[PDB]
Amino acid sequence: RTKIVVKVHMPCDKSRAKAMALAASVNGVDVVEITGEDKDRLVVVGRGIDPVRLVALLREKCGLAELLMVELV
Amino acid sequence: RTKIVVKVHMPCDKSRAKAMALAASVNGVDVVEITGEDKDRLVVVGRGIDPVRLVALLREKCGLAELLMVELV
Amino acid sequence: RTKIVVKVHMPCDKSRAKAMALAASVNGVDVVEITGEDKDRLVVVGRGIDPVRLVALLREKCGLAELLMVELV
Amino acid sequence: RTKIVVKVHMPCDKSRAKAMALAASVNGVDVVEITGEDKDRLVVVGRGIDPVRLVALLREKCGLAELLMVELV
Amino acid sequence: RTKIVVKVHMPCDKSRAKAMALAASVNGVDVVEITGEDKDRLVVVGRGIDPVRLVALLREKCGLAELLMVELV
Amino acid sequence: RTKIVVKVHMPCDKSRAKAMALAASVNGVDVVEITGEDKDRLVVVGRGIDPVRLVALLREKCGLAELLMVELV
Amino acid sequence: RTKIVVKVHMPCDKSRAKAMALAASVNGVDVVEITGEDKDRLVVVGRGIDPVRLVALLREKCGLAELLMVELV
Amino acid sequence: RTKIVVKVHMPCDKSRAKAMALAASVNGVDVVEITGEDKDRLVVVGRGIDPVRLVALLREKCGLAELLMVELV
Amino acid sequence: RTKIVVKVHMPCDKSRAKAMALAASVNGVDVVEITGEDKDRLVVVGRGIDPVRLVALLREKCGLAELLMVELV
Amino acid sequence: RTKIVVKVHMPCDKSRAKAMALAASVNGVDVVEITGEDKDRLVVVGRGIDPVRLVALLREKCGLAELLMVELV
Amino acid sequence: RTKIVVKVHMPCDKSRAKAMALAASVNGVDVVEITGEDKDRLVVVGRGIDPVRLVALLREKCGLAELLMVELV
Amino acid sequence: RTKIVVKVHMPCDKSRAKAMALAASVNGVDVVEITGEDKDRLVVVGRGIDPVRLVALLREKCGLAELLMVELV
Amino acid sequence: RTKIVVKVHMPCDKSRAKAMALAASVNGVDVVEITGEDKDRLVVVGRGIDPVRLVALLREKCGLAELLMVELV
Repeated sequence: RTKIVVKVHMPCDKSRAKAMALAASVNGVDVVEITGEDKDRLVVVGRGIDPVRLVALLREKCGLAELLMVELV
Repeated sequence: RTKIVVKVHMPCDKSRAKAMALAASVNGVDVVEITGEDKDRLVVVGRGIDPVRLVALLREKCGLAELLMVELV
Repeated sequence: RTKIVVKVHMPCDKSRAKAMALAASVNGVDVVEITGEDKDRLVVVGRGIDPVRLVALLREKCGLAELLMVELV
Repeated sequence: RTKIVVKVHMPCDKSRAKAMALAASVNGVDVVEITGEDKDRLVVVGRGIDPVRLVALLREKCGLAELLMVELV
Repeated sequence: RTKIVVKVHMPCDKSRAKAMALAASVNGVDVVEITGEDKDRLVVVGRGIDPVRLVALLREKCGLAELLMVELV
Repeated sequence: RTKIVVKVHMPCDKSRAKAMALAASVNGVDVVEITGEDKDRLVVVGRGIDPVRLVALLREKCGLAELLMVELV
Repeated sequence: RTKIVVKVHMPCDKSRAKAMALAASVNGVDVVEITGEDKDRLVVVGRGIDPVRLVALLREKCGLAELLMVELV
Repeated sequence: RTKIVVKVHMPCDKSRAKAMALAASVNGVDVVEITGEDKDRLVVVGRGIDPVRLVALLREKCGLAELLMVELV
Repeated sequence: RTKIVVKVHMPCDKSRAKAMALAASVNGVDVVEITGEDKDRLVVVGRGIDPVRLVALLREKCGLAELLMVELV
Repeated sequence: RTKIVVKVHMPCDKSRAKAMALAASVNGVDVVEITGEDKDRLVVVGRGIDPVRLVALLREKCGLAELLMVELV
Repeated sequence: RTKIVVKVHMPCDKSRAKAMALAASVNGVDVVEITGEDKDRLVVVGRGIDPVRLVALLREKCGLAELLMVELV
Repeated sequence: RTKIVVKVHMPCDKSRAKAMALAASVNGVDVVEITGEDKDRLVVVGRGIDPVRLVALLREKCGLAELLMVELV
Repeated sequence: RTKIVVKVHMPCDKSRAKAMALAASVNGVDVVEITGEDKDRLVVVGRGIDPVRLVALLREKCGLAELLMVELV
């Protein structure tokens, strides 16, 4: 199990649901949550997640997406 | 902000992803989580979520779902 | 069976007993307890107990009651 | 706080509810519970309860009452 | 110097606040307090109050209302 | 003779057993099987099977179930 | 997995259902079937089946049971 | 004399002849018959018949034998 | 179904059992019996029995067999 | 569940009551009955009855008894 | 000969044998039986039985007992 | 809904009136009626009657009383 | 001279005669009598009576018998 933290631009709600649903759609993901002072940290925890192709999908479908953390549990 | 626990028929991983992404796509949802020894408990946390509509939508796309818990956070 | 948590403003023993005896008179109720570091959580467990009706009746008789949780056991 | 168990004649639901509401009505009571295999064991937990007047109050309003356990926790 | 007690149908805190504010709006009332074991009684004190208009407005805007007492102080 | 396929939330082996035995205990049933990649398809073959009754029994003593197919052999 | 064939005295539908439900109730069983020109051979397939325990259960509740074959698949 | 009934699985007639000829081979036996709507009841009457020994003989050579009755005539 | 009576020379235990086990051995027989004042009458009832064949093989294995009665029941 | 018929010396009705109450007091016994033209046949039906211990007990308190029949139901 | 049906609280085996041995001990009783879906119908058949003193004795030592039927044969 | 017939010793009209009045007083009695060739039977009809206390009362206050019939309508 | 009393299971007149004639057939016996409220006591009085042999004779040809008394006259 891995923990991924992505800084994403998600000003409103329809866009924060957009990022959340896209990360949730990756097989193996068992936790998705938005955290941080500025509602800017998408954290994805699961198994068999490729952090690279996940952040690529975020950038293609949302906006800027920087990968801040990839850690084991 | 309320927390909702739904028992959902999601026996594999493409089906867990589809329930996670469905819950995630609801505006105001902040946390979607897979839990339970049998991995059939969808935990959903967020603002102004309608648990009845949520469970009906899970029922539509996953075929079988049952509300277990609604809690004010 | 079902577990229901109501937050009730019951600062002294008489208001505590009023809320607890009231919930205990509801047919189908097999557990009542006051919990929480603030001693403000009324826990009611039983069969066929309607959450809305119980809060309504806490509001009619004692006042200062808020539904916190409803959970299948 | 202490724990008290009284075997009470409680055949139906009007009878459980008045036994339970009676115990819940005494000051200091934290927990009231209907236990046992035949639903005759009224568990009462709380502070400063005199088991003697409580069973006396139960005999006086719910028929035969049998003090079976009092113990500190 | 007249004191008025009205039994009102107000079985929740929202309802109790509404009946109290309406009572305090009528000409001549100095003080509105709520009383009664189940918080179903307004006490209204003042000079030059018409209790007929007071109770009739509570009936129109807040449901059922019964004038229990009109007495000097 | 008739074949029926029911999707059933039977995530573990104990609940698969109870779905199997429920179907098996219907008089006339010649075949009960757990099929499907996700081991969630109960197939029943026999004489005088009532599909609606059987799903209802499955719901009642198994939780969630959905009729997928009724076929005459 | 393992296939088991047991000869069982089950001359009517109620005793066919009895033996069939009995085998179905064994954890790990995914196939139960009545075969044979004489309708007296029940086929049990699944995982972790203890043949002695199964046949002894059939005999203890149906009177007559005789293990014919144990076959790996 | 003594009458013994054994339930025997004898679906065809080589198995019926085999059980019935073997019970007849027992010295002391002056009646054997196959009775029952299921034709599964081997009845044997005679003098000095040991029921335990006869059923053991049936189990050794035929299999699928169960003692149903022993009565003095 | 048909009834046959044969006078057989069967003086001792072994000879009765041999006679009766051979009649019991014929397919279709469902009762065999030794009646008669002096032990000598072998009663055989069943379906599709040929009396001449039966007596023939009795004479071959027990010496002297006389056919006394053939009757439909 | 077995049925047991015992011949018991119970010539009057104080002694029939003695035998019937002793059979009745055996755990698992659900039918006791006086039968026979001479009213000396005690019929006992139930679960886990030991016929020999039962006859021995009848013999101890009624003086004479003899086992006549043991039958599976 | 009269038939008597008493509803008796006899949840375990020791308790059903206590009631039965008490009814069997009544002179003139020739049948005692437990029936009903819930095994709570004590059936007593015999001669010169007073149902009143019988149900009184039942209540005196086996909880409560309700006389459901007195009828002739 | 039950009908009770009591043979009562009441050999004159004063006695007949007394026993009927007594029967009409006990709980659950709706109708009392005198019958029999010699006007010696009570017919008592009602719901929730204890026949034991009824016949015991007649025994205590009006002499001999035999419960001939307890039966539903 | 000696007197012997035997309890015999002789529930009809046919078997009382068999017991009587048996005791009478013993050389040296000059009194045989059926005594007792329940007519089950055989009294034998005479010379050279073997009590054990007589009871053995009674059992062998009368069924059940129990020696009650042996007295020298």
